[PDB]
Amino acid sequence: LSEQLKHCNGILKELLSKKHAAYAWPFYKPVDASALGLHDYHDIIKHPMDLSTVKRKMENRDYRDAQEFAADVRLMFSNCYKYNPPDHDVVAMARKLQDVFEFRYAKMPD
Ligand SMILES: COCc1nc2cnc3cc(-c4c(C)noc4C)c(OC[C@H]4CCNC4)cc3c2n1[C@H](C)c1ccccc1
Repeated sequence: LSEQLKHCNGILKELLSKKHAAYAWPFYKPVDASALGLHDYHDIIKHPMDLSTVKRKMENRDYRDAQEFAADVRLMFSNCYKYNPPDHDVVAMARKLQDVFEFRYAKMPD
C-alpha cells in the first residue's frame, strides 16, 4: 500500500475495532434488505456499501488512492442518511462513526 493507503487501512482497522463496536456494528456487513423486511432498500440505494466490502477492496488493492477509499466510506454513510429518517437510531450510530472517520481521515500524511 502507498503511505496514504496505509493511513486509510489504519482508519479501516479502527472503524472495525472493539472501541467503536457499539455504533459501528450495523455497518460491518452488507444490508440484508430481505432479512430486515426492507423490500424498498435496493429501489432507493443504487450502490450499497459496508465495511466488509471496503475491507475486501483494500485487501484486493482495488483502491488506487485515499480519495477512492474515502468515497466508499462516505457512500456507506450517505446510503444510511438517504434511506433512514434522520431521527432513527441507526442514523445516530452513522453520525458517530462518520465523526471517527472524518477526524482521522483529516490527519492524512501529505
Ligand atoms: C439487533 O438488531 C438486528 C439488526 N441487525 C442489523 C444489521 N444491519 C442493519 C443495517 C441497517 C442499515 C444501515 C447501517 N444503513 O441502512 C440500514 C437500513 C439497519 O437500519 C435500521 C433500519 C431497519 C428498519 N428501518 C431502520 C439495521 C440493521 C440491523 N438490525 C436492526 C434492525 C437495527 C436497528 C436499529 C439500529 C441498528 C440495527
